[PDB]
Amino acid sequence: GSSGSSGSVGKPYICQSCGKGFSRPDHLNGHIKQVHTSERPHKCQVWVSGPSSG
Ligand SMILES: [Zn+2]
Repeated sequence: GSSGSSGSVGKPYICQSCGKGFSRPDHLNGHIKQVHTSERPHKCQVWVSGPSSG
């Protein structure tokens, strides 16, 4: 029951976001920065802000 365990013969650079595929590094990048591009929240400019953590 494998029916898998294979890739694509041509475009090795496969997007690690959706699964797309490209031939060049820059080409794929644009897609990840043109389609996947988005904004995400970050820490308060520090590892721990509260009383303690770890
Ligand atoms: Zn993608």
